[PDB]
Amino acid sequence: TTALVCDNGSGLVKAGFAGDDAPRAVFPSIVGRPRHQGVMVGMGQKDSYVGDEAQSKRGILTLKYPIEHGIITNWDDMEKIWHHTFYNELRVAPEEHPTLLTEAPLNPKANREKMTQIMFETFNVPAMYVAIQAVLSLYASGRTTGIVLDSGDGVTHNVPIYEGYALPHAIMRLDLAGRDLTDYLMKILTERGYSFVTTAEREIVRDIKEKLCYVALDFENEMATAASSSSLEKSYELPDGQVITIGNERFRCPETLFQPSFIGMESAGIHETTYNSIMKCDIDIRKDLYANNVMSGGTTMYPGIADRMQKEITALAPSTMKIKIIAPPERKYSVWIGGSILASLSTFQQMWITKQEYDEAGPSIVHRKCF
Amino acid sequence: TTALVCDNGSGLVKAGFAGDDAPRAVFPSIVGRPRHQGVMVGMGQKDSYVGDEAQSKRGILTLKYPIEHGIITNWDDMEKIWHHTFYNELRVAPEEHPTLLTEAPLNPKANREKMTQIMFETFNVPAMYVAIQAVLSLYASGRTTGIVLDSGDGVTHNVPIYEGYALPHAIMRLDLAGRDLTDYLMKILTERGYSFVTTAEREIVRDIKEKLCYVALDFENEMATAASSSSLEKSYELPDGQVITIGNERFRCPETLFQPSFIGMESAGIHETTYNSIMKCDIDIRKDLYANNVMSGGTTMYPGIADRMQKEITALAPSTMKIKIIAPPERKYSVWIGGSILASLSTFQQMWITKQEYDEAGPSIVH
Amino acid sequence: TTALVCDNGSGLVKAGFAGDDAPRAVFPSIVGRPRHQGVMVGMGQKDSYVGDEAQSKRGILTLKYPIEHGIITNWDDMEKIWHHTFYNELRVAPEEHPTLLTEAPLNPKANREKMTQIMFETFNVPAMYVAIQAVLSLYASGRTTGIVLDSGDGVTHNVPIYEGYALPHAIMRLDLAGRDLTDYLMKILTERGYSFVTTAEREIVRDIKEKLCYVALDFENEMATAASSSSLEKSYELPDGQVITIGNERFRCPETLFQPSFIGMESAGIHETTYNSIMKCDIDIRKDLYANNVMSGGTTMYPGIADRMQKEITALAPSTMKIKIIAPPERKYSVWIGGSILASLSTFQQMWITKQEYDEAGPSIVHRKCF
Ligand SMILES: Nc1ncnc2c1ncn2[C@@H]1O[C@H](COP(=O)(O)OP(=O)(O)O)[C@@H](O)[C@H]1O
Ligand SMILES: Nc1ncnc2c1ncn2[C@@H]1O[C@H](COP(=O)(O)OP(=O)(O)O)[C@@H](O)[C@H]1O
Ligand SMILES: Nc1ncnc2c1ncn2[C@@H]1O[C@H](COP(=O)(O)OP(=O)(O)O)[C@@H](O)[C@H]1O
Ligand SMILES: [Mg+2]
Ligand SMILES: [Mg+2]
Ligand SMILES: [Mg+2]
Repeated sequence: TTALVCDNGSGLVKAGFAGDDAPRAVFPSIVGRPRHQGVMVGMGQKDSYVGDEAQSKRGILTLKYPIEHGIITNWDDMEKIWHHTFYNELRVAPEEHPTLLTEAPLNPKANREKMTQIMFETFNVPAMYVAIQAVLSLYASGRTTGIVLDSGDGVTHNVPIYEGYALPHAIMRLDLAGRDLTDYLMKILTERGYSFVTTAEREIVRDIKEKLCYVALDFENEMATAASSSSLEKSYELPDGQVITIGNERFRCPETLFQPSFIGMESAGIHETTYNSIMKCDIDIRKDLYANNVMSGGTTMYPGIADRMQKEITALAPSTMKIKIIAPPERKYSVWIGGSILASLSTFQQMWITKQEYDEAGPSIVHRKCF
Repeated sequence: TTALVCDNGSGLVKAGFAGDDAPRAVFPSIVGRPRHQGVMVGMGQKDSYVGDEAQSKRGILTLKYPIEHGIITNWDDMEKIWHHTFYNELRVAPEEHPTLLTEAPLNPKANREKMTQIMFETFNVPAMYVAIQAVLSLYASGRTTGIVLDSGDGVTHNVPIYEGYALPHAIMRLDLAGRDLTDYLMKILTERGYSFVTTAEREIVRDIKEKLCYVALDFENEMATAASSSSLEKSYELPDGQVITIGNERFRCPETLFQPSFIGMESAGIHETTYNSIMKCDIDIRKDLYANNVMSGGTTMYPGIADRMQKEITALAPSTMKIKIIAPPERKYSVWIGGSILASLSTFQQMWITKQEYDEAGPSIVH
Repeated sequence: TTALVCDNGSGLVKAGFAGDDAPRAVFPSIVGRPRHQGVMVGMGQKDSYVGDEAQSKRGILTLKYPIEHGIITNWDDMEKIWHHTFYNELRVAPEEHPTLLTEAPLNPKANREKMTQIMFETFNVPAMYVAIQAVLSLYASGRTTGIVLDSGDGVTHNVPIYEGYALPHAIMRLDLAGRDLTDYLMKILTERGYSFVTTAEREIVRDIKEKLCYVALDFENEMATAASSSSLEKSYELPDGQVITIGNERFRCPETLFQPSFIGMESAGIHETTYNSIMKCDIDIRKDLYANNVMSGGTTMYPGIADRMQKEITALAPSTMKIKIIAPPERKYSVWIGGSILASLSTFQQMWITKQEYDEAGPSIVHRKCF
């Protein structure tokens, strides 16, 4: 009847119906199991917790992430998360609505093939389609020309599009994302005597990073200010009542996006990646790409990131070139909004991979481009 | 037919049937024998007395305790006490009702193995189970999350439980308990000229401690008040008519719980032990543990103990943390009530260690 | 004149002069005070005992450890231990010899800053340097390439080095060490009816663990053998004449190193940690790291630990990979030997942080990388 849009990013599930203005079920992509000693199921105890269930009881659970760097690694956990999303979060029968899914570019084919097999055999979904997140972000922005930088928990990628035409040769992908930033913050916090080693402690540190971290305009001058002044100090209260104080870490943690060498990787910065992606396109396209820079995803929600990137790109680009950074207040749900818009389109109704098409063509039909 | 619940704490036996609201037989765990000269059994004299029998005739008997620090040391006395409980206190045949027993954590395995062997060979009990006292106390409280401090005659232990899941790494055990407090009171009473050296005198001093001792909110200020004023004096009448007067001893005797160094032990206080047990759990659990502090046992019946411990834990805990101490008026029988509740549950009927299971698996099935 | 090398591990002090073949003063890092009732110092009684002084009189003392998990917590005790080491163990004036110190990686900066402040103000040491223990262990081994696992009383850490270049991103640290093993043995011994609750009893249990514990090649089969046979029983005599018998505890106590869940921690085993550290390095380095596995420290002195770890790593590693475990007979003093070798080098004489450098640059000079 009504198509379902479900964005399966790493660490967060956003699902809803096509035509809606926002996803109606948002919860972490985690599975938790008891860790102290064996659970004896002859009586009233459970062994698995999904989403907010694991978050509420994380003090006695070990938390899983089924998706690593945009690749699903634990498929039983994926099936259980899908079942929970389908029967409790949305409490709707899958067999009567087509489902639209999202994936990162340059992923292995086996991931898409397994997703389609599960979506057609375990659940008898009438039809499905897997799209690229950057295209949906551009759809949500309402533009047809621009280069989109999407950064989440596992993957940061750049996709330039010019007036409805993609540029597959200039698509770049980076493995640095929010999870690596959380790990770096956990490592750095040991300098002040704060130790976080468990998965629940990792969730606490992720909350701290979301709440207190920000992007500095100039890193060295900001570091000098933090070394000579204490105006940058912030306080945070732990769940058990302890209070910790954080200083230059607040802007040191997100600095890894522009300086990947902080965690030992040889890659370039996100601004450098965007400039290299733009330079790989034809010379008659670069001006429009400079004029339309779009970010989306949770990792782009740091305060001051847009100004910093505009400064960096202006430094890289020629002086006569005109540049903005487009950072809407709802960058978090841009992929889902674009997916809903696309699923609501009449021209997309021919793109669905139905039951008989998959049954006859086989698994190879996933990489088809109908358009 | 109906399961039997029997809490074998040190110095007190509480037994009854599952589903009942209170134990129906409560008596001291003591065995007494004549002490003056040899009992010649050719005619009408007895040599052993159990429970209230020894208490009534303690003036001509030497009293035993078969259980020391939660460990059974004299097994023949244990068998005789079990036989008396089974045939005179409850006057019921053991071979037709399953029996639920209790034990302190971190006990030797041989104790449980010997208990099971006696409960299966000497008495042909159809099935049995040995549980932890703190879990039964939490069952009686009706909660699934909390940390329980149980203090009796021999053992004080802490067991934190979060929503039906135990935390074995944070279980702490202390050997300071009511018997040590009685010994300390007996030692301290010599300052005023009162001498108690026999077992019956020890029982008298235990009665005095139960009747007159209390926990002070602030020890030094209370001591200053007792030194400068006589409003804290109390009078007690001995069985032979002598009257004794006791002063600061009334709050000095239970102070050993918070200050173990009074009797020469290196351990920390009960509040310090509880705080250390809470700090050993995961950070996402500590708030609920702070909100649910439960005491049970006879040694927690001193007036003012709950306020003192709440003050101490509030001093130890952060200011934003919310704390109560849960001290029901019937903390004495919490373990037995929880055992009865558990034995009445339908999900517990699969937990019984039956005749053939023990006969085949062997002694290792107890754990 | 001659540089001093002092390895301040938890629970043991090893000090000596550079160029020597072994440390000349080895004693526990403990401070003892009387515990029964107040010491009245108007006449001939003492209140503090250091090292073997506390060990000989531990029956009337409560013993301190100033260092917890490689972090100094009681600084007055640290000053007294340093003074004893400097004036009675070595009976040498500090103000004429430079001192080389050791520290665990990923420690708080305040620890090093306080150590330097005490070493420069309380004692007027001409110069000092703080090194990493794993680097000194590799120096003692004589190699330039390899991954070192150092386990002591408080900290177990892994540091991979390839031909003189460190890999800071692959350094891992674990808090499980010998003290936790002693606590676990004390807890487990209650099953047989043996109770140890005081600090002196803890020292006795530590001696028992050092004397009778060993690492089993296969845990379950060894447990079955111990359950079905009594050939694994051992006898130990207490100081007061009591004799105790210990069975499967002898290999259950050190099993916590490979199974941290025995004490309720979520961490992986030491073999798993080493494999994860190796896998984090570049693919062209892993073969040499597999070929050079070095242990050092007291906690690596259990019999059969090297064979067990080689078996585990061979199980984890591919079949074509070549692996040894390097376990010299003197793993206990490897850090001190490497420190002496480094202090004897001519290229290290430029690394000393002298009086005026610290007076001018300030406390921030401790983390400098001169090299
Ligand atoms: N306000 C914020 N500040 C910093 N980081 C954020 C913020 N909100 C979300 N994040 C980070 O974004 C990451 C991923 O979120 P998102 O990209 O929206 O979903 P997904 O990656 O699952 O598609 C999270 O790991 C989170 O740490
Ligand atoms: N009102 C009271 N005040 C102080 N102490 C008490 C009181 N009632 C009981 N006790 C002490 O509690 C101790 C043990 O009682 P309890 O814990 O109920 O049984 P058990 O230890 O046998 O399981 C006794 O030694 C007694 O001295
Ligand atoms: N032969 C041995 N067997 C088992 N453990 C040992 C042995 N020798 C020393 N240890 C343990 O090693 C721990 C720390 O020793 P070490 O690492 O040499 O010094 P430090 O940790 O002070 O630098 C001690 O707690 C001790 O229990
Ligand atoms: Mg996303
Ligand atoms: Mg009791
Ligand atoms: Mg060491």
